[PDB]
Amino acid sequence: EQYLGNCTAYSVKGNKVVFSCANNSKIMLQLCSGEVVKIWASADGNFVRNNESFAVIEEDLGWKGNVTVKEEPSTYEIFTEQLRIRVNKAPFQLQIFDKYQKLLFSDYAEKGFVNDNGKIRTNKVLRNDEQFFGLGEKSGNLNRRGSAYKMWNSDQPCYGVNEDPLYKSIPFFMSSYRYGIFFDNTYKTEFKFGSESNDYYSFEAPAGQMVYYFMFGNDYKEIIQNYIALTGKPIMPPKWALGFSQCRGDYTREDQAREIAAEFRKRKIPCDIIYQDIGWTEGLQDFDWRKNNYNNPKGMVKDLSDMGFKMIVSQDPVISQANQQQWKEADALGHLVKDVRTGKSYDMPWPWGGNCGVVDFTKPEVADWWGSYQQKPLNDGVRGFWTAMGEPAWSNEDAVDRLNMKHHLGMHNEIHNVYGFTWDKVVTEQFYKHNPNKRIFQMTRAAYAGLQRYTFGWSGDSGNGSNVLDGWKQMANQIPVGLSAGMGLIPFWTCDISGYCGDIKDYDAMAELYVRWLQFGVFTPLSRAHHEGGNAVEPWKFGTEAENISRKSIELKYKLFPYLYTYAREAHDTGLPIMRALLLEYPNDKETFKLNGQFLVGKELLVAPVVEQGAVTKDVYLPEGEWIDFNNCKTKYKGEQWITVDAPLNTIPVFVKKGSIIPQMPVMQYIDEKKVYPVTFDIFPGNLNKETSFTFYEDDGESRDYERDVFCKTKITSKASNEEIKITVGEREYKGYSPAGPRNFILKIHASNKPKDVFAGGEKLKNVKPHVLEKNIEADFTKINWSWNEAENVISVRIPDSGKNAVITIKN
Ligand SMILES: OC[C@H]1O[C@H](OC[C@H]2O[C@H](OC[C@H]3O[C@H](O)[C@H](O)[C@@H](O)[C@@H]3O)[C@H](O)[C@@H](O)[C@@H]2O)[C@H](O)[C@@H](O)[C@@H]1O
Repeated sequence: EQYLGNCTAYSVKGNKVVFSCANNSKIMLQLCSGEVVKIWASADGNFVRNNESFAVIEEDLGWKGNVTVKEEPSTYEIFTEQLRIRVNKAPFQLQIFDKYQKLLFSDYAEKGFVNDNGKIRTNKVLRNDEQFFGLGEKSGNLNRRGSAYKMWNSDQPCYGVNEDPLYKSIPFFMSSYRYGIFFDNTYKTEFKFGSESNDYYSFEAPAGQMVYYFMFGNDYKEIIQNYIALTGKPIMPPKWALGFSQCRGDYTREDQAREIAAEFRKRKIPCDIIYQDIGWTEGLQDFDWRKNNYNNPKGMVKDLSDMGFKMIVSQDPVISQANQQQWKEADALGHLVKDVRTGKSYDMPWPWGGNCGVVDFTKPEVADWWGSYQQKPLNDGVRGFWTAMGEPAWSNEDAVDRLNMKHHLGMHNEIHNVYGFTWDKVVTEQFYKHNPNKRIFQMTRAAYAGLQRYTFGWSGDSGNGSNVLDGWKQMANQIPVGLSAGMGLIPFWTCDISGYCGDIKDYDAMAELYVRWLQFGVFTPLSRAHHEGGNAVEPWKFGTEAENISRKSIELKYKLFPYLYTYAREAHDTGLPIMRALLLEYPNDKETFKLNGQFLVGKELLVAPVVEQGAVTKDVYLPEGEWIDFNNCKTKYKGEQWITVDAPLNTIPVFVKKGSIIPQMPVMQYIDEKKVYPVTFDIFPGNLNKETSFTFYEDDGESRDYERDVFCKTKITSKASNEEIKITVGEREYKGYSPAGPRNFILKIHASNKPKDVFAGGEKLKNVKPHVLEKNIEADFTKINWSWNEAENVISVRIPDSGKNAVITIKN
């Protein structure tokens, strides 16, 4: 095996510096910004790759001018505003320090880059206290330190608590030393975080180029901001995607869709999306509504739409050979992935429809061809897709025959991990082309880094297939799977609520596990119940107790829509997931590295779902601050401690941070059932002299105008001083979208005692009964008054949403 060895010279080309080392080897450092360094180590010095990055869309992160290199007798030095770089000459070693000269990131000995006949590896010093997070949608504990992980998009049904690899490959990790690494290679990469030795960690590939990006941040938020500068801002879903969604393996019929739609509405269980699974289509993959299964598909979609339901349909990436018309068409056009042994279309087995052709979404002409096929259901009013089985399915590491696949852009060993990625990109591109100024809904199984530009995600076929009742630990692991997916830029994520696997032979016995799965599930952005085949898992199937609890779980998510939607926008702007590992908000608190049983939803809410069988309590770690029970709003706790709370079956432990302001809407059966509604702001005043706020984001929820910053925002501020609370409703920040109106705001200030008076500006407001404050809340927009509820300990202040600044002063 070959190392860089001694560096004899350097050359600068603008923001790029190339160091020449032993036997034609070279290494480039490229300053994308003061914080982000592109590093390319090359065994032969040529700096070419078979394919340019599929993930990186921007390398200019604002670096100005040339890289300045200072030569010393035994080292070279490069300074940026945030970094100090030391390059040892003999032998080549790269070391990166922060501006205070603390070491962040160092090559291990002489083995910083290792080449062995095309196998490429990077070895880095591993510090005793260095922890690691990320690598996308992967199982096990949040903290990756001590374990090894592989990138090979795999199809592992009913996967275990530690199964790896899974369906997606996002080679972006973060270190507790406050940098991220994105290893910009699509082959079967492997990451070993001290799993081989305590002295070093490594990342490697069997082929391709050693190209990786070092992304410094002063915290994890900055690292993620740097990552989306490189790989793109997340697209937002249509607003209605943040409701509740329902699926089943057999959701492939008009009669059943009509039956289920009616049942949801009759039982007043809110729901926005009815999915259809893969059997909806006449064959793989013609996008024709199966004739026996749908009498009037247009009518169905419209009738469901009139009831507030949107429909999302499945697609697989293959054409069945039995689908003779489409297969022959595809094969004759050269649109199928080839077999290098024959030069002909690769002959792929598939679990349904017989052997198939794998559609080559890396071939440019395939895009418009697929686009025209997939548009058919969209012309009937379907709102998007779930793209399943793009690993491709049935192509795990041991299925070595797949390596014979030859795609337009390369061989399968290179293209496997971007097969689904390039498919998903086509789906979204073609959607944009044929459906003007509309947000796509796409939710995918297989993916690569950068997916956030095109698609959302779900965690595939989870749960226990031998006995559905034994899936508790698998359900529990969906917490860190989802948080890790979030850190890998899947902010719009869900899992199969109930799991995918296991026949439900006894609905009474399954009720507890279902209820807990849904309680967790409603705090995932794309909350979707689904199950294999004919195993019905709608929220009323588990008896009345479970139904009532599940209705309430779902109702809580709907009430929180304006809160959640504000964080959906924040995902677009900053890359931060809605579901946040506590470490993202409390990076200095090392206890957060251990937390696999709880998470933040945005910044204000801490959710700690019960995921243990028979449990009626929950252990919860509270980070810095003070924390209030969001269910009752009365019980308060000090931060930086472990507590145990009562958590019976009907209860989700949720806490609100003291100081928070939470926008909410009334219960509705689907998003926008009421196109205009009063917005309540639940305000939990912070400590004396501490100003807090929430910026309530709104936009049209459907178009791409938000990508051009067409929206409005309303900032609500709270600040307590001596026997006084000031609540400010900020002047509406108008950027080309006017909110639904006219409407009222209700400021709901949580307080121990009824105050003396409440003022709006200089003017004293009228105290009235709760009933009077509530009267004509959706019809009269001229009343400004306040009320007290002693039972709830809440001051309500009614005020029209005029769009103007208003200062509400509460005299304690
Ligand atoms: O011809 C056999 C069969 O074909 C269709 O059903 C296929 C299949 O559909 C569901 O499973 C699809 C499944 O794909 C991946 O695993 C995803 O990850 C899952 O989310 C997704 O549900 C169903 O669950 C299976 O039971 C079913 O075999 C027709 O619909 C069938 O009528 C027909 O028998």
